[PDB]
Amino acid sequence: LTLGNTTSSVILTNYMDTQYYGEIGIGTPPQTFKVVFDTGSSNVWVPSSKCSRLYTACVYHKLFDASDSSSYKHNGTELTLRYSTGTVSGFLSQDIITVGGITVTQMFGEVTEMPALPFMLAEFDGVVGMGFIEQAIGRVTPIFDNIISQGVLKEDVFSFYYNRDSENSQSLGGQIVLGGSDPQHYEGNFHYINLIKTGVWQIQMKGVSVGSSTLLCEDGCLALVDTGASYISGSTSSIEKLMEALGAKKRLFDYVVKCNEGPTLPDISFHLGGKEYTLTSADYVFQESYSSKKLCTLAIHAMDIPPPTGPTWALGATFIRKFYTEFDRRNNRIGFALAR
Ligand SMILES: CC[C@H](C[C@H](O)[C@@H](N)CN1CC(=O)N(c2ccccc2Cl)CC1(C)C)C(=O)N[C@@H]1[C@@H]2C[C@@H]3C[C@H]1C[C@@](O)(C3)C2
Ligand SMILES: *[C@@H]1O[C@H](CO)[C@@H](O)[C@H](O)[C@H]1NC(C)=O
Repeated sequence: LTLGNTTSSVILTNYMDTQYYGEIGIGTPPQTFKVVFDTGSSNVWVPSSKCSRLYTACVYHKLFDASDSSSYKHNGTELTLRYSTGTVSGFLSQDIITVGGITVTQMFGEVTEMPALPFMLAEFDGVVGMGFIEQAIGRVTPIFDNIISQGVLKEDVFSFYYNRDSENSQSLGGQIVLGGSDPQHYEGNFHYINLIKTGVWQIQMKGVSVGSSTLLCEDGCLALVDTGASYISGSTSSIEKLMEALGAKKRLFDYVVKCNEGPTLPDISFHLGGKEYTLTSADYVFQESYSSKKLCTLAIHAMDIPPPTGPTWALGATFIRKFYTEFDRRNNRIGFALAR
């Protein structure tokens, strides 16, 4: 592990509080793609020009076309990524990738099979996996590992800032710092929690409290910190119980309350390491109206994450929006600080 003197940032756009994505270029000359930087996974991929146009999701996204890149290097090994919420499939290629002004030779999936659900609902084209190599499919070095190798970054860490969605363009949607954190976007001190184990961005959670009565995760539980998840999530059975405590109605994909009931909802607290992380209802209610005649969705969802990573809660965009997040690969921990 060699360290340098550099920090790089990636400017993110915020689509509807649910997808935070930045721009990368692949190939010579660069082909640009909108991508999510996803700590829940470790593979890079973008849709391929070899994706059959019978996948409509391929009709509606940018396609990487190897035949137009002079730095491409073929490989071709089959690759399937089976996330908890959908799957993609294709084959591995290598090309040069530009991210935050850093150029790195990276092996990545060209995706030729991309389901309309969920992918038709993606504003982004691809994914940049930010997790450990232990979780990379095909044993492919993740992009951050390859950048670390160049010995240019000041610290073996990266940090996420997710903004609250603005209508006004001079609000940046968010920011990733590779090799550091950005003190403009947090205040107070970081508090850290150790990873249970290297290989996964998952920490122990000591309790989940709702208001001043209800207690979940009473004996302890897992918290995956997932920058590529829209929401905070829990196991179906946990969320069943959290939602009971809030007076919420279950639908197929989400929970809702009558919009007028939203601001009366208690705080929700997450006990991580030394500290309680508290969200008020404004942090977890999509308060689109104050009417009793309208439903408001909640940014806390049920999700069963498979083993071995699950069963687990996941702290996604709903959480990061309040808490500036640092991922420390040197010391295998995660730090949180109040975002600003
Ligand atoms: C362990 C949880 C982890 C979660 C996952 O990284 C998601 N956060 C990714 N998101 C899903 C999603 O649904 N997105 C989405 C959001 C809004 C609209 C449309 C879309 Cl497609 C965006 C992305 C970034 C693709 C995972 O399954 N990881 C899987 C990876 C890594 C490792 C653990 C799991 C099984 C593996 O075989 C090994 C592959
Ligand atoms: C793809 O990459 C792996 C990684 O070392 C390699 O062993 C394999 O032979 C490659 N396949 C081809 C056809 O280039």
